[PDB]
Amino acid sequence: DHPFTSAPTFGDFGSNQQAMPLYRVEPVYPSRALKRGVEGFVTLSFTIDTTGKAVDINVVDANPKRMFEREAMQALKKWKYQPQIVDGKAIEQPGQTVTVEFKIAK
Repeated sequence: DHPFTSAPTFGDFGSNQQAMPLYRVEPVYPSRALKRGVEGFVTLSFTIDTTGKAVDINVVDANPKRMFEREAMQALKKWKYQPQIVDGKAIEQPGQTVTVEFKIAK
């Protein structure tokens, strides 16, 4: 592919087993919290309906204070999941949780 002239910034990775959509492979990083300096985390417990619908958005734990929790919350919602059962990520899971550490840019 020959997209518009651009390049990546930093490196990212996700070892933890969480439910990731097909439009947002990762949570939307904030602007202020990014320049802050703290590296909290985002833990949201939601259920993926068999029809590929992410609902019951309920946070269990996150940053030490209003930082990346907002974006993480709104993200899980705005996110879009498709009902496609494939080796690794399937559907129908009333107990799906996504926990990822937020590291400030270098």
